[PDB]
Amino acid sequence: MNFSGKYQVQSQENFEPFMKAMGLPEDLIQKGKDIKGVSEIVHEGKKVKLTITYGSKVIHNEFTLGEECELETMTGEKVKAVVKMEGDNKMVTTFKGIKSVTEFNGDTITNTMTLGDIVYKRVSKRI
Ligand SMILES: CCCCCCCC/C=C\CCCCCCCC(=O)O
Ligand SMILES: CCCCCCCC/C=C\CCCCCCCC(=O)O
Repeated sequence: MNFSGKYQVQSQENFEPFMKAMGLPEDLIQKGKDIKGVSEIVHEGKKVKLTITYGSKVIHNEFTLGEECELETMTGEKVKAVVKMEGDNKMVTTFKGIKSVTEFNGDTITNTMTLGDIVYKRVSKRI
């Protein structure tokens, strides 16, 4: 039912603690929080690509469902991660030591990132 779609972020919880625990400068977050990022999901034969645009930068990625693929970080470091779907509105993806759960709906897309007791949730609407 749910396969590929355009979604736009409208709100996020927690910033300062999330970035601090990672390595993102508060300067960049402030500018990004006031800007509604963009999210585009491309579904092509089990191969789903995730695209995120920030201000004037476009980020494109590729991953295979039920298969561990190597993705680069914002620092250029190569990390291994396995993304798998659980079915309807439920998908389980874990990398290194962080738990990421994304709920897939035919109208809204929510992402859950937990690191160091920090809760990061992205709310996006269908467009
Ligand atoms: C898979 C890689 C995803 C990691 C990136 C997500 C973190 C977002 C970090 C910064 C977003 C803000 C960047 C926007 C460009 C700033 C504009 C400027 O250059 O002045
Ligand atoms: C925002 C990109 C950075 C993600 C960091 C985790 C690394 C895994 C990368 C790709 C596999 C994840 C794909 C499943 C989550 C989709 C979330 C969404 O639909 O908005």
